[PDB]
Amino acid sequence: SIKFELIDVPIPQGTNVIIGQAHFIKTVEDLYEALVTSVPGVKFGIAFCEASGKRLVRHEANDEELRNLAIDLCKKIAAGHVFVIYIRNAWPINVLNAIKNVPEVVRIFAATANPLKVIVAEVEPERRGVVGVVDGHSPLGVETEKDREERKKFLREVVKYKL
Amino acid sequence: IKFELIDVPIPQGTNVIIGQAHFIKTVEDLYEALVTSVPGVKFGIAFCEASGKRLVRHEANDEELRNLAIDLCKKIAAGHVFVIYIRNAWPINVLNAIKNVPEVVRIFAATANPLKVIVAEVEPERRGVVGVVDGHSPLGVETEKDREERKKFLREVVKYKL
Amino acid sequence: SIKFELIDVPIPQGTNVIIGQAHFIKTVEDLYEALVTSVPGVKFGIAFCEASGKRLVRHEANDEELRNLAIDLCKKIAAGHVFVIYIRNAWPINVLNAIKNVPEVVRIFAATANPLKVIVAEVEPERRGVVGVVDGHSPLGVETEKDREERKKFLREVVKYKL
Amino acid sequence: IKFELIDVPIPQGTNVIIGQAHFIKTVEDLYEALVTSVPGVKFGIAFCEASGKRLVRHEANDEELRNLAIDLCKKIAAGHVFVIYIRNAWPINVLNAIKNVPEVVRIFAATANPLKVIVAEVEPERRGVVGVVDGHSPLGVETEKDREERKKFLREVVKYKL
Amino acid sequence: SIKFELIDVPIPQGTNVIIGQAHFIKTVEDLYEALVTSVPGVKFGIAFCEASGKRLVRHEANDEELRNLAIDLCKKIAAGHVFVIYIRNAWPINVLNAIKNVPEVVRIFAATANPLKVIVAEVEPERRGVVGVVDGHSPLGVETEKDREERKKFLREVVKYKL
Amino acid sequence: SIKFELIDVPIPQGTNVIIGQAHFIKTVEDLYEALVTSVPGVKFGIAFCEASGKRLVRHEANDEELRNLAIDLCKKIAAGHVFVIYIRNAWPINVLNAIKNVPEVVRIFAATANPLKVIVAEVEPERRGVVGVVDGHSPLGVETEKDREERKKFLREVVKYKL
Ligand SMILES: Nc1ncnc2c1ncn2[C@@H]1O[C@H](COP(=O)(O)O)[C@@H](O)[C@H]1O
Ligand SMILES: Nc1ncnc2c1ncn2[C@@H]1O[C@H](COP(=O)(O)O)[C@@H](O)[C@H]1O
Ligand SMILES: Nc1ncnc2c1ncn2[C@@H]1O[C@H](COP(=O)(O)O)[C@@H](O)[C@H]1O
Ligand SMILES: Nc1ncnc2c1ncn2[C@@H]1O[C@H](COP(=O)(O)O)[C@@H](O)[C@H]1O
Ligand SMILES: Nc1ncnc2c1ncn2[C@@H]1O[C@H](COP(=O)(O)O)[C@@H](O)[C@H]1O
Ligand SMILES: Nc1ncnc2c1ncn2[C@@H]1O[C@H](COP(=O)(O)O)[C@@H](O)[C@H]1O
Repeated sequence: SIKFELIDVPIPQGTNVIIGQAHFIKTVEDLYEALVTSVPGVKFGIAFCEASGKRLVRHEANDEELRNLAIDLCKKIAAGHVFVIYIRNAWPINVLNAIKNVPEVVRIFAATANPLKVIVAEVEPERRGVVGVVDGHSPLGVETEKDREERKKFLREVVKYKL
Repeated sequence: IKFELIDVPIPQGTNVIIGQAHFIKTVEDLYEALVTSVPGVKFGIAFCEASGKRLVRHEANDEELRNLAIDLCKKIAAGHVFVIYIRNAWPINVLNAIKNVPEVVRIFAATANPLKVIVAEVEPERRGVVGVVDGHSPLGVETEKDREERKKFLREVVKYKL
Repeated sequence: SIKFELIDVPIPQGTNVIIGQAHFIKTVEDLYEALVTSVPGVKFGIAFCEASGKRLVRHEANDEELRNLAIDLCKKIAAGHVFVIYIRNAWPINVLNAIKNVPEVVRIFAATANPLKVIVAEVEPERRGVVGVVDGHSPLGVETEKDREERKKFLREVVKYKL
Repeated sequence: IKFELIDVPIPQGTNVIIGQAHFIKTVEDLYEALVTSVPGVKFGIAFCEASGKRLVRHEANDEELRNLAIDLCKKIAAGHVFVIYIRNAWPINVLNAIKNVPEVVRIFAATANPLKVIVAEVEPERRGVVGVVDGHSPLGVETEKDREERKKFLREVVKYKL
Repeated sequence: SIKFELIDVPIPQGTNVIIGQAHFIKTVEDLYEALVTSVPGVKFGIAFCEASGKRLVRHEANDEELRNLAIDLCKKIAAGHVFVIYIRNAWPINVLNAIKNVPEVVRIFAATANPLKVIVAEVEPERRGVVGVVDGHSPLGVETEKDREERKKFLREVVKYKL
Repeated sequence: SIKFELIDVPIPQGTNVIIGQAHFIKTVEDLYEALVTSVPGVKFGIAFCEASGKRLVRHEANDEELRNLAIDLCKKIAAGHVFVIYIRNAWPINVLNAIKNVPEVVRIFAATANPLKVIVAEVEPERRGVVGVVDGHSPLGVETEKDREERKKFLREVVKYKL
């Protein structure tokens, strides 16, 4: 029938993870390029589950810890055509549109540094796919106007992403 | 793992857009995407902050739509989900702008059809969207006559095609 | 309550399939145009599940084989606002970014020529949605340096997509 | 090489967008870009076919704007130039859609300011656009007070920013 | 002061030319990739005027005639950071959005198979820039409604780009 | 009638400049955001020639040197709706696609760190437009196979933008 499995995603402090689905072996080189040409100091590991042929986890990196995190999560999800990116010295918003526009990339499941689970379906031996993710925690309530003011201030005075 | 079905209310004249993003700036960037797309668009946006205070963050120029968006976020109750309700605009008027907001990771639905969201709860307070049910299944396959009728609809009625 | 079903996706040799979610009847015409204006000589079929009103599988094609493959998969998936595209004489990378930018298109579940299953949830009679896909097979191992050299060679000497 | 200046009329309530494209499908694709961007947009589009019959090709849902666009194409008289006049929409509502039309190669201007097009004629019937003059040169540099005033304009008046 | 020069662009039957401006040496590889990954049968030459360093016309191609056309036009325009693409077996609409989205690419001056001139300004020795182009001929008149019907028919029955 | 002027563009070592055309006052804020959200630690100045009303050079920056460079160039070009961006700690390729997709931006004339001139037409007092630019220098020759190997090596071993 269908077996659901939960995969916990380790996210060390200072990293962000991006998980998606693509196709074709060139994914690995195109994602390498999207990352290194987006932010000069970026440190990353990228791994991609080739789904046919030799069926290898394909990987590039300029940081060995991040390479191994990416590889290990691909091994655990173990679903054809999934890719995993771990990054330091850059935020997902710095690279996401580049990633969306890689022609091999078909969808992105998560971009986050929160506690994160991946929900995987195994339908037959060695046939697995991503069902969804659980990105952080459910809401505790609704923000107030003063909470709104606070987050506006955060964006303007702290991270300076807005004026 | 438990699955839950969330019914999505869609008042006449509105459309809903449901997706997933990350980072608090989501709500400001989605506000701008909408307001700069269509003059006179009316909307409510709500976004599930998934860490820290874990507050539903919201922007709107219509209070009915604000509160619909907030309600649905609370019902779905999945981290980093956003909901947009719109009036005086169609999803096609705004969707490419939304896709290109850097915080936005994925869109699950854009529609006015009867709609359900399928949510997985894996543990208390840890939920995610596993799909949507957008309207109903097919009743059959269109004929050449049906084709001619939808071609005329797009050219004579809504005038989106020549 | 919720029933999960598995739909097998036929893929004749020489074809690729792209499956996604959209909305609005204009989907069919816009995807037609996206395909035909991308690659001279592309052969395709496109079907879309209109999810209200007449609830007809809507379709366009320049190849009858591919039309019927697209229509048949839509009948089997049977989920509102899902679209299916079968292509010959073009690869998904040749058309995907065009498809992504169609304003009706909201998400793409798969683009592939691998063995492929679609996981569909039926929540009540006539109410179905796509939960995920199973694209090819789980990984057999992790790429070695030697395997990386072979992948690089393939991209440079065989398909000539990299220099 | 001779240079000519073409004055561009801009009626109150309109904006003009001038660029360069190629291939007859330009006009249909620009029509669709506009009509699917903003409900109730009013427009005229004209495009200079630069071979074959060399006819100005045009689409519109407003006759005043159609004819303005046609007139300007004739005055510029440069192969593969297009002109769009719009009402009930702003250029920012439609420009990204226009940029992404595959026939469109470049955009010279989007504005309601007084505007001139600079055209080079190299030989009879062989002309091209060499630039535009969009409004007037700067009178000075804004102060912090001026800054605060434009920030308030964008947040309190047009509400494009928070 | 400023010297204006007119460069005539040869366009052999069955080719199209794309002329633009970019920056950075990676332009040449990224444009190669944009072209070869857009249309399977595409034949092309691409040349780019490196504007500093060794200041070479940089080039890639899978067709030697087109390579030489591209190189020769770069030599004649002789303006820093200009690029030239000649293509067969594909139309500009098949590749243009990919080209626009190459991060090195800053503008496109022309995409056409019409009689074409490039207007170049030389301001000082070996300092040249593109002022504009003359793409085909000035209009002879305004199309009628029946002319409109004819071009609609062309798009629907002949090239089949619209329905 | 028409006077042509040549504006020299100062480019301190470590900076790049991007010059373009936009419209509407929101240009300044949207370009600010495009820059700051692209690369952590980017330093920039952005100036824009408001072309009606008060006709003020509008500006935003996180670095006073770069602000004044941007403002000064706008004063010298002195053409309505032109924008200038100077950046440190980021390359144009890191930000260009974001800039291209700002809805106010209509065209980009240059992105470079080379010697650069802007050609401005003055058609009457206070009425100026950008005609073109002269980005670096004319080519000295055509790339040999040996030169191509060196270019490839540079991209793979030095800047690591290609594999
Ligand atoms: N300054 C920032 N810039 C860009 N993205 C951020 C920033 N801070 C947090 N994020 C992203 O937004 C998510 C939620 O924010 P946080 O409140 O830090 O848990 C993080 O997991 C990051 O993926
Ligand atoms: N005129 C229109 N323009 C754009 N989108 C539309 C229009 N009419 C319907 N839609 C969208 O397409 C979906 C299906 O349409 P309907 O067949 O009218 O139920 C709706 O729920 C809307 O999201
Ligand atoms: N030469 C190619 N160009 C583009 N896409 C390809 C190519 N070869 C394979 N693919 C795609 O990548 C997927 C996996 O490749 P394969 O290893 O050939 O089974 C296929 O299912 C195709 O969708
Ligand atoms: N069937 C076509 N598909 C795509 N582009 C075309 C086609 N025919 C012509 N073009 C382009 O449109 C331009 C003008 O068309 P023509 O009427 O063939 O001179 C040509 O120079 C080509 O660049
Ligand atoms: N509210 C607005 N929304 C979008 N664009 C605008 C708006 N107001 C003015 N513009 C554009 O910006 C240009 C400069 O504005 P103004 O200062 O009002 O002359 C105009 O010619 C319009 O093209
Ligand atoms: N490492 C790099 N990454 C990105 N862009 C660069 C890099 N090096 C040079 N550039 C850009 O390409 C242009 C020409 O390069 P150069 O050969 O270094 O003078 C410069 O003016 C920069 O704008």
